[PDB]
Amino acid sequence: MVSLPRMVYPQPKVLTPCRKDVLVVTPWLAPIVWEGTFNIDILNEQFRLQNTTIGLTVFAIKKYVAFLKLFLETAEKHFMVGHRVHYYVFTDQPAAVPRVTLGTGRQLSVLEVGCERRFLSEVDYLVCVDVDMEFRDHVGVEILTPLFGTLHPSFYGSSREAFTYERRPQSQAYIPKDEGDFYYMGAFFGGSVQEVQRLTRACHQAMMVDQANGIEAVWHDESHLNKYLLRHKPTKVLSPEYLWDQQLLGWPAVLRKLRFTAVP
Ligand SMILES: CCCCCCO[C@@H]1O[C@H](CO)[C@H](O)C[C@H]1O[C@@H]1O[C@@H](C)[C@@H](O)[C@@H](O)[C@@H]1O
Ligand SMILES: [Hg+2]
Ligand SMILES: [Hg+2]
Ligand SMILES: [Hg+2]
Ligand SMILES: [Hg+2]
Repeated sequence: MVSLPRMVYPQPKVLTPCRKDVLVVTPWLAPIVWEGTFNIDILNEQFRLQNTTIGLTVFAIKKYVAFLKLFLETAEKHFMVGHRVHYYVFTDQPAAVPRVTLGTGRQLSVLEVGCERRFLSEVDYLVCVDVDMEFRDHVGVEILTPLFGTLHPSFYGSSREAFTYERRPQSQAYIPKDEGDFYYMGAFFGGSVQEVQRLTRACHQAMMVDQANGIEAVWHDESHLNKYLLRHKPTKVLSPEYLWDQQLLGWPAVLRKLRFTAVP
């Protein structure tokens, strides 16, 4: 909206590819976010000028409440630093949530589980992740867009036939062998509040239909997420830098940074 201020940075090079080892744009022209493709200073300016507020939702039930301290502490160091952040921790153990010190402009709300209209008035974007993870490097506004999915670390180099999509036609999450762009992991997705609510409503309804027909998608929520993103292309796709498991997969040359990883 408002004009950007004067900024001094390296001129983009039209005749020099960002990466010669990976795909940086999808066939529907959505950027695939890898280190080396973006200038965070320009993006920070764009989103700060709009006073962007990002909501980060996480579910911590039962023994998973134990992962909250590390999750929140590292998010404080690497997640959307400089921007307004609102953490939403859904848990069955409110008193078990650790008291983590937050930077200015950042807040945390504990919601006990046993209205979505709130999200629409409190944040601009919603980022939904799993709690048994830790941030190890920058995860910022470069990911914000109407709707985004993240490439699963175990399948980014696999052919669609190898993807573990739901293959039974009796399921609403069904995807045949000749269809599919990527295999997105259910542990990291998001977008505008509106698009995220549309996705969750669609998946919830599809799961109810499957339940009524006596069938459960092979990878549950993740299977439905993949079916949804197949039919509603994400406006940005995050590379595996954003969802990794170093103990299981190491640190391949294709990853210049490991930003958000599984906790052993
Ligand atoms: C030692 C076990 C290897 C699992 C590799 C494949 O990852 C799994 O993929 C399915 C869908 O096919 C689903 O997404 C769960 C996922 O496993 C989780 O994520 C991987 C990356 C590891 O961190 C596992 O420990 C997780 O359980
Ligand atoms: Hg570049
Ligand atoms: Hg969410
Ligand atoms: Hg769905
Ligand atoms: Hg979903």
